[PDB]
Amino acid sequence: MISLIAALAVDRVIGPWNLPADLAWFKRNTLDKPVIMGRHTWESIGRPLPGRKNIILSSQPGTDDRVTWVKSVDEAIAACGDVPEIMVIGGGRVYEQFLPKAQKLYLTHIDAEVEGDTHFPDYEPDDWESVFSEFHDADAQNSHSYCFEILERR
Ligand SMILES: [Cl-]
Ligand SMILES: [Cl-]
Ligand SMILES: [Cl-]
Repeated sequence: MISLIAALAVDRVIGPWNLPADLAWFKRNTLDKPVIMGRHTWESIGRPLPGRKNIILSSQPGTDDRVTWVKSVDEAIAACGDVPEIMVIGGGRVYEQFLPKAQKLYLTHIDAEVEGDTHFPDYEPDDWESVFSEFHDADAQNSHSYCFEILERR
């Protein structure tokens, strides 16, 4: 099953905030699963995320034997093997091209106004069912209130 995970400020902007809570949610959901990423998230991460196979969806070749470089969506998939779930962690372009094959979304809705270049693709309500939502306040550690939600494609 293909699943997307993303943190969204208002307007579903993905790109400011300091959310340790969002990061332990991200970790708990991708640990021990393949994670499909875009070349820029790669360069911004800079090294393999531990505990996951890293597969990079890029047009030019890789320069890193530590991960899997894939030229397309179907090769992404194929590179993953026989696992119950594949996590799409981002790009905007990546999320856009995987949406149509996704069955689950894991979103962090951060109450925060921002001016960014990228958006999460628009998913359609009559298409997903919200099976989970959990609301949190800003705190000693997390600068903004946030909510965790999971949607399954109905
Ligand atoms: Cl760990
Ligand atoms: Cl949300
Ligand atoms: Cl919500």
